[PDB]
Amino acid sequence: SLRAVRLHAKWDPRPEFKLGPKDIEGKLTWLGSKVWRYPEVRVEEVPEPRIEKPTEIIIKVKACGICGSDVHMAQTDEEGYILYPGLTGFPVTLGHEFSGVVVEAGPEAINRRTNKRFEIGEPVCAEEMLWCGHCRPCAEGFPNHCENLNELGFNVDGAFAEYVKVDAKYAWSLRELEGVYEGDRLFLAGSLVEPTSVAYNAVIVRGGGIRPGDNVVILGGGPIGLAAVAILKHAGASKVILSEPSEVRRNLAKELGADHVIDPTKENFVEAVLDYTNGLGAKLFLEATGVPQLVWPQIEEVIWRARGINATVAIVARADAKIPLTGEVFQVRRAQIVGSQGHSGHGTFPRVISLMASGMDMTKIISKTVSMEEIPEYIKRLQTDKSLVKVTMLNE
Amino acid sequence: SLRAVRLHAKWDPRPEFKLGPKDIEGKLTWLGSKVWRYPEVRVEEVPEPRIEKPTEIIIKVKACGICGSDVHMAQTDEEGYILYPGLTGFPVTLGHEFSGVVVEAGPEAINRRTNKRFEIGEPVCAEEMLWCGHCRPCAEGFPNHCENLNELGFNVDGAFAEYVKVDAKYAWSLRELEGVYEGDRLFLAGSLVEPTSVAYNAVIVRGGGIRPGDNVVILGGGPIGLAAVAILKHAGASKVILSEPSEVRRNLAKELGADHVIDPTKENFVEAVLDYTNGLGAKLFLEATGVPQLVWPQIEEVIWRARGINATVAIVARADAKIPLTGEVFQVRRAQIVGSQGHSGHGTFPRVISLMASGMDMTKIISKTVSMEEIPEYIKRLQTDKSLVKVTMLNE
Amino acid sequence: SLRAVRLHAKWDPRPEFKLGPKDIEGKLTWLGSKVWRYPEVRVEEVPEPRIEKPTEIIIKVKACGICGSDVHMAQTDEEGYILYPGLTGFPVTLGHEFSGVVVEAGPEAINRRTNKRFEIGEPVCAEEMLWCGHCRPCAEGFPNHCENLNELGFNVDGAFAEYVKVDAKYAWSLRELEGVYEGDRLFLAGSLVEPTSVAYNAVIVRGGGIRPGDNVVILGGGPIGLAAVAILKHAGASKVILSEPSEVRRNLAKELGADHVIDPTKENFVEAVLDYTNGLGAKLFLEATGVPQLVWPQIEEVIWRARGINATVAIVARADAKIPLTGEVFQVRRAQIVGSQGHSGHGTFPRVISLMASGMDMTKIISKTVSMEEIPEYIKRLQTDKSLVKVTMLNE
Amino acid sequence: SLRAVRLHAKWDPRPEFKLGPKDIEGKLTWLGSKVWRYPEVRVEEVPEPRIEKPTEIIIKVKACGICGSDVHMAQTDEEGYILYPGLTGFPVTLGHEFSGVVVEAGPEAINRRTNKRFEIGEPVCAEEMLWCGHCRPCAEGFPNHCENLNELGFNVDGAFAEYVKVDAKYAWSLRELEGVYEGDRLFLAGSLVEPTSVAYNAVIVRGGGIRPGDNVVILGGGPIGLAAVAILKHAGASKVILSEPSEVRRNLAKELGADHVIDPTKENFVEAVLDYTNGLGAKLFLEATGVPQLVWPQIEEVIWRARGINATVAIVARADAKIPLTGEVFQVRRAQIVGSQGHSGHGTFPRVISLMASGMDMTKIISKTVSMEEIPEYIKRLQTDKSLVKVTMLN
Ligand SMILES: [Cl-]
Ligand SMILES: [Cl-]
Ligand SMILES: [Cl-]
Ligand SMILES: [Cl-]
Repeated sequence: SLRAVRLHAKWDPRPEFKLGPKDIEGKLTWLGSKVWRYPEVRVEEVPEPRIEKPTEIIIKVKACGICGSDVHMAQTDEEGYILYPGLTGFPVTLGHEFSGVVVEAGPEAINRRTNKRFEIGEPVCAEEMLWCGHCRPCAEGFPNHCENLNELGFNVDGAFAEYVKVDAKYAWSLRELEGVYEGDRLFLAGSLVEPTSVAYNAVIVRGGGIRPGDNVVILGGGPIGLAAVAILKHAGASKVILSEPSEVRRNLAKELGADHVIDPTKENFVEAVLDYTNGLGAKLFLEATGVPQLVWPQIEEVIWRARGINATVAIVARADAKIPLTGEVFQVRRAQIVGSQGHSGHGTFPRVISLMASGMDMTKIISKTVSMEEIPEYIKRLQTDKSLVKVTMLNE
Repeated sequence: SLRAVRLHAKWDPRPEFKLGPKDIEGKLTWLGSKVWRYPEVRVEEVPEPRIEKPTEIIIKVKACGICGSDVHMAQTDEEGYILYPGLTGFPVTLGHEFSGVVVEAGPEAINRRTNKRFEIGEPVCAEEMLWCGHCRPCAEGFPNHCENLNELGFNVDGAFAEYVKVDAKYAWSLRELEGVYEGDRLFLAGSLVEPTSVAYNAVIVRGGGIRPGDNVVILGGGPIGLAAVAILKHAGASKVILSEPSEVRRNLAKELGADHVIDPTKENFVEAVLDYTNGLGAKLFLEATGVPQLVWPQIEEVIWRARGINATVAIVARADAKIPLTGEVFQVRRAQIVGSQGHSGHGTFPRVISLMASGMDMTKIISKTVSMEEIPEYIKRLQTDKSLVKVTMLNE
Repeated sequence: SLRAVRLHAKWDPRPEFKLGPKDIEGKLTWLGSKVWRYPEVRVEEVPEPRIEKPTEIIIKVKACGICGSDVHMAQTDEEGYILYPGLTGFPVTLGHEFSGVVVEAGPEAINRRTNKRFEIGEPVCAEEMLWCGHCRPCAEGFPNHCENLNELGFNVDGAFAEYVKVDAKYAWSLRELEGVYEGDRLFLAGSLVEPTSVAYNAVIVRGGGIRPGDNVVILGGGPIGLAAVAILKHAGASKVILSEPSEVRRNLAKELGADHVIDPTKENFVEAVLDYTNGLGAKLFLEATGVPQLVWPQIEEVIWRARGINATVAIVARADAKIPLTGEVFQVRRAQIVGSQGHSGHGTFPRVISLMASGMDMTKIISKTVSMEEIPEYIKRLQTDKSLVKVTMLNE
Repeated sequence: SLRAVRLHAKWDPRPEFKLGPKDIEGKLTWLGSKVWRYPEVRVEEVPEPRIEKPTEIIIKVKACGICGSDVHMAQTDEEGYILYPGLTGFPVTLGHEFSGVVVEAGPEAINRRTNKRFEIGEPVCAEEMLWCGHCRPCAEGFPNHCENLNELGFNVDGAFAEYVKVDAKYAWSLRELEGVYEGDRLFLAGSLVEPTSVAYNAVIVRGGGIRPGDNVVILGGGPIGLAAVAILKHAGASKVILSEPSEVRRNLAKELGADHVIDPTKENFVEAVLDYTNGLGAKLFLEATGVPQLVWPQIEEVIWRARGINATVAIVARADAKIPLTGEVFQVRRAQIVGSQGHSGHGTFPRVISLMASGMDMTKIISKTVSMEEIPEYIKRLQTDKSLVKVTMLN
């Protein structure tokens, strides 16, 4: 009587593949696209989750967003290999951008909000990055770089399901959203915390944030770029400029508070940015396109010509191609480059929840809510349908 | 014949006064209240100001705010000594929270906006702290701690006048406000940059700012406290709480975006702060009351009982009394105390200006605009009339 | 049969005491000195340690330092109450400054050095703050402020024993000391990591550290002050100045790299600090006396009169009395005050270990090594014998 | 009659050169190597310097080091153009790494040591970046990015001379070295403050410094790389590793505190770095080779494979070639890249001076001291003679 969206695939590695040190033959690899072949995504029966450890909770799922990584796990190259390049342990229940209600909690399952055992009925979201808590990075406070990481919806059953079990240490209360987001809207808001927290980690934690009055430039208007728009407007950016080919995304960015939006295929990016900032340029650039080798010369030209100094370029999207870095630009303009990944640690989750509670409405980016049954359809449709910004499962 | 509001007093020191290392007999002291007696303040004739160095500009003053410092220079204790404790060189033209248009400029009088000589007609405000730019603190980037400081409206003629001369290096363009603040409102906003920058230096630079989603508590709802409300809400504070006995001030705080206001004479500050923040407390406390010895226990008790950690207390008001500091509170809650002084350096002035341009309207705090002729009267009135938040000279 | 040094006391609270929210009647309090009476320390037989969770290890103790807190747990006021004011769960095996060798490890007991299960024979030291890993402060990377804290040698059986059981996540490898420190000296050095890490957390992590060339002033030459001398010299402090009335501690400070030592009882602290620093003062002051209310005026006078700015006062010692803080001093000299506690997180332990491995030898401070049997005697003797800087249990 | 080492060159631009917005035809350009041609360096007679501003001082030069910049200003490509690519106003007296004694000071010429007028006899060094103090970068505390810069020994007469004149605000006392550095050595140490401060800015200010116990890796063992070695050893680095093809420089690095040296042409840099750090790698990498495009893939490999995280790569050498940056490496290892230039601001000069006073002896890197007359010869010789690490004029 229980059902979830699951991905099955054939372990059939490419000839260059050698089993990685943390890979498990036939079951788990750190290099998905080298190994897993002919992915199939279907709704299927699953056994009931059960509390195995005293710190575990079982959440009844209300909403779950489809990530671009979900699309890439289910999509193939010409040879039938998945596009998704990273950690994958199939078969798995997909979905990691979620919220729901706690329906069961082991005796040691603590809610950080109360520092007491999780109570039935608590609305929660959870982290996708399942950090171990004991390794050297975790012990220094850097869980996004855990040496023993697992990933919800990648190799641990996720949340395109009726129920999902996770350790309490990954769950965060949505109680603050109550009476700000009525009914289902609370859970929609909750399901956007993970991708907003990716953006938050990138611009606030790794980026170093801004002083109010600073300008920022975001490249890429997907979910992460869009969350950056809202976050940095809320952080007090005087000008928030987003560069993005897609019109629906540029329009969304305006709803989220972008002061200017650029279509880089029809406008000169460099000139628009300099004009918009009166030659000052920006304190922070967020590279969220995934084509940094293509946008990098433009970013450098702004940094070079701008009168502002101390610019940070935060790289959050994944790409393979090399970046054409001109050392001199960063020397002469007192600028720097940081990489970002993940959404865990640093109190990022709770601050994003508080920020949502205090008015920051990300639910605007949800193009469509759908039933669990329609999720396989939309996962496939997102391979080509550029009009869809964010599709969210909603259990009604 | 030009006129300005000038203050005169007698050099007649208290018995404890010994001439300071940088004091000049009869003319200048760093210990104003120990020295200056029976102050008189009036509109009087002044000679034309003039370019005397190639770096100088002359500004036709459009607006100048009365600071509590001006009130304290003209108010005496029961023995006739001025209340203002710091650097004072009388007689002087008063006024240092001001804006106007440039009407003359030396050949080396550079506008930072263009890196070119100031244009006649350029709307500007200026810093009150006249840093030297060559001492060790200045050379390290800390001009609020200049070893050879002079102060506009304290020992150098100021801006309650028709015209004021200042070095171009102190002046900042208000061009960004054009077509956002129309007419006199541009100069009213310009005149609020200095006090707003004192707040900004205290909460962003010294206090270290906040991450969006943090809570903040401001104690004292004078101009500095009110600026801090607006600045920290603009920086994305989830809850901004202001504590101030005065109702007019609390209501203005709401208008500037404070989420909760506390009258500490009628309500329990500690319980209200804890109840408003759901037991989390705040990342930042601004002590802007000047009675730190009275509010310190309440601050400490919040920090102690609050579950939030890493709280910073920023001390911006000048008080003479010992603060009853409990070390253990700061050790156990991982908290710290920073002092703050002034408004110069760190690109505060230009950020405050861009922030106002982007929507942060501080002009809401202006209780009254008056003519130059009325300024002595209002400086007197402000000794007792606590309903007036900010009174501003407006040259029409 | 195994033996250990255990403290027994009577649950007999002062009239003012009310049971704390986390206290357990008859067993555990957060307020030791308000509750525990007539303490007695004895070597007694103990049950064999057991791996009960798969993450635990058992360590054969080689060395354990007597802390001042150990002395204070077994010392009483006139009415028989213990002097130690903090968390205490009696009876308990004392000892928390220790090293030894792994003799057993559970299946999931991971050594951070290798990211593999601990090997039998691995030399280790361990943290005393037993942080939970899951509360909000832990999840934000601040484990010294853990909401569910236990404490080794306070309410969890400690290391004045032949064997001690701890979770693997508190243990740190001493491999790097092999061939630098021969035989027992390796374990002696290991036993000093905890107090050295308290100093390290106080001056590097909380204090913010220094830039090479900065001056530092340390008040108090107990083991914490002595570690700070060593750390801050290794950190590139141009001048390290220690103030301590005990001659033996001043000579130890010189041995650890202090450039100047001050006997405050026979010398003028303020003038001596100002003379030695050529009027510059210091970037960092470490208050490690426990009498911050006696030394504060002198610290404030140096900060005030010094030409340097941006001084930090870090408070590490526990004191009860209020500090007479003059806000103005901190405002005018751009100075700050941070509290510090604990030694966990931030990678402090392993960096302290690497530092020792590269030449920083703290074993110079060990006055005497003694057998387990002699420990109760020395805990008593340390109440009055000030010649003993550090006394360490050595098992052979 | 006074003399100084001066460089004369011809204004004769490359065809692709257009006069820059701040250039002065025949006199000053921001692009030296696009304009100046057939440089000649000679000792010649100069007028006596004169206090022209109340804030100026006049310094009797005691020591001046030759910078790689002086070499590239007097070195040419095959078509006769200077190798130096930046701001140059010729003719000029060369030399900008100097110390000496104040012999005349204007009425407003304040010594930061005293906050009073400089007095005759004060040993000083001075900054080379003549920052304006008033532009927005200067106003914000960032004078290495001054919008109105002048440069001593580039377009303002420098210190390969018996005397040099500078604004008091660029000058820093060497009082603290008295008693520690005996005789001429005080002035040798002073002359090394500017290049040492370049390294300090790069590793402490821009690089963010380190926590004691951290490891560091320096690539390039020129004067900047070698100062970084001493600075970071003094900062408490548990392992200081320097990679450098030159044997003389590797040997100097060990004298300066390096725990390990690597010859990358005869050893595997990646494997050596991981071995010496027991797989943990480094907190900070200083790219001071000027060939970042050749060493970069090796840095990325150490960072990728090391178990340490939060690594910073600080790029201080000037190069032209693009860097093959792999973004994924910095994302997955939580690492970052910072650029650095200059030596001004942030209290770096006075800290470097205090550091030298407390025991950091940079004077070891001086290969040879020469008289003013031999400077032009050594400026030429340094084009080819790689065994000379640092050559210093001693008056
Ligand atoms: Cl992290
Ligand atoms: Cl400052
Ligand atoms: Cl902590
Ligand atoms: Cl700079």
